[PDB]
Amino acid sequence: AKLLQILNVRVVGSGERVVVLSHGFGTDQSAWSRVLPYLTRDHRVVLYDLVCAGSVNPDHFDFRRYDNLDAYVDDLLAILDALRIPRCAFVGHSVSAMIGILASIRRPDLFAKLVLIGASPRFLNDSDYHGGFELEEIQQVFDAMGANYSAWATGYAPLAVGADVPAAVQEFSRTLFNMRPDISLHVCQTVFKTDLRGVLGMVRAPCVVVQTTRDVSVPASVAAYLKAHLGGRTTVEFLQTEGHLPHLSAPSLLAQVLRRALARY
Repeated sequence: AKLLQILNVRVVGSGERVVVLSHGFGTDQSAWSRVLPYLTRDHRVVLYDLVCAGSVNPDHFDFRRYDNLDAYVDDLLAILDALRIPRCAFVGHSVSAMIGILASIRRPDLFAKLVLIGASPRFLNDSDYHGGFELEEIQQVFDAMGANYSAWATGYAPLAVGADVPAAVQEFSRTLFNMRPDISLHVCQTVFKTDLRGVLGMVRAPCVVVQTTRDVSVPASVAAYLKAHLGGRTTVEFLQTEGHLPHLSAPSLLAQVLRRALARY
């Protein structure tokens, strides 16, 4: 109830098919603005901001509590329980794909289908596992975020967008610059400590994994890994463009995939 206000929860559209849109690091729910009109004639859509979003009052960010992703899952579940929603599809970008996987295991009754964008179960490399990052690399990232957050964000935004789409770079930069730098660092530390590989088989919901042709944070082999290990009926759907943020850089193309994936569940 209190969360509904604090996390800027909005319910738009209408339908018996309920869809939750959950954003990634460095954005807020406004990242969904261009795909949203493709969904609301057909679906009741629930949008909210993660507690770490710059659009949320940062004095709500309890560093102790949000030490791991279970606390973010708690928020999501509390929002849906407050709205009295018994069943939904969930679309999660980046860290929200991890949140969605965890939430679908905690409450399989509630999650009829997952759509995972910019998604990985583990960003750090391991033996025989290509996550895309090494420890020394993320250590330098963490130092850059502390030493000069604004310069770090300025350099990261075009790499995340990938394609040369200046409006998307400007928009992603806007919301990165809006995050409090200590909260940004903390979220990044939490995500890089997360490893969901062992629990993927506990997911029972059908899942669509969205793969773009290059993602700076998600190697091409990760989608096949998710398809091989997720416990529900899983497909990989391919976008014919690149980037980590296709909802910003190619929203009309992404919307095609979302309309198909959210048709029946």
